[PDB]
Amino acid sequence: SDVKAEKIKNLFNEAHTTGVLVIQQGQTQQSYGNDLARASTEYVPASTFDMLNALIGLEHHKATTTEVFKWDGKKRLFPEWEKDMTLGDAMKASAIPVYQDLARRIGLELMSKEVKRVGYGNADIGTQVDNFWVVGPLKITPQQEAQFAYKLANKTLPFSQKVQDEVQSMLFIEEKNGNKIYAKSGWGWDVNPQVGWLTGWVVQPQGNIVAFSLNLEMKKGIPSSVRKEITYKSLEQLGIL
Ligand SMILES: *C(=O)[C@@H]([C@@H]1NC(C(=O)O)=C(S[C@@H]2CN[C@H](CNS(N)(=O)=O)C2)[C@@H]1C)[C@@H](C)O
Repeated sequence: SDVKAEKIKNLFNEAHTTGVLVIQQGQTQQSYGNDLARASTEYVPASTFDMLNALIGLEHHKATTTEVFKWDGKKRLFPEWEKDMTLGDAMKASAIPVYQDLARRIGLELMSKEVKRVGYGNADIGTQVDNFWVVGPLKITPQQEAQFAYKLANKTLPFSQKVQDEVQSMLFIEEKNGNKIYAKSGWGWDVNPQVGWLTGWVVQPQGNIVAFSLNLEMKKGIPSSVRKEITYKSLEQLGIL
């Protein structure tokens, strides 16, 4: 237990940054890493907000799981985004232009109501429906992200079963040794310091759900791939994977 925690602390150290990993099983959360105080600190959710954006958009018939969001031909931050996408394609790619489109369809009034009804982080979306989850004012703690993931995994969020099922399917990564992994990454590259997320859950073979939220400082020039590496190795050290 002490030896498991020390090994996870050293994963963050050897990436030359500070980070926390929150684990939820049942109604119990545990924090690991080299800055445990991050667990209860508010950060912009960045692309992790896509999960709630998708729930709200599908619940209120603003979009479907099959409709294609056409690329308008304008240069995007990543060349990989420069293509026609479904919501699920955009979830996997974290293609924010698709989720900005969806946010505008929802509109500020409905988005504010739904974020408050769910109780997501500080539940403050300010005045711009297509600019609140990357540079503020919306903030959320890793503890709150892990709790949100656990509820989505169990379909106990206050949305239809149908829409929670559809958003789970968008977040599915892989089955590994009988374990099903669901995850959304985030990188708030435009706040100082920068924030990196990986929020999701494991379904273990007998059906036990282990929710997690990794939150770390995205140092200048840090490999974006390190968020997934630290998460998977940490879950392995904990005997979750
Ligand atoms: C959302 O937070 C942000 C997205 N999110 C991500 C992200 O990966 O979390 C990016 S980076 C872009 C998409 N994924 C590629 C990196 N994959 S990996 N395996 O980590 O190396 C490149 C982007 C900044 C929105 C707000 O832009």
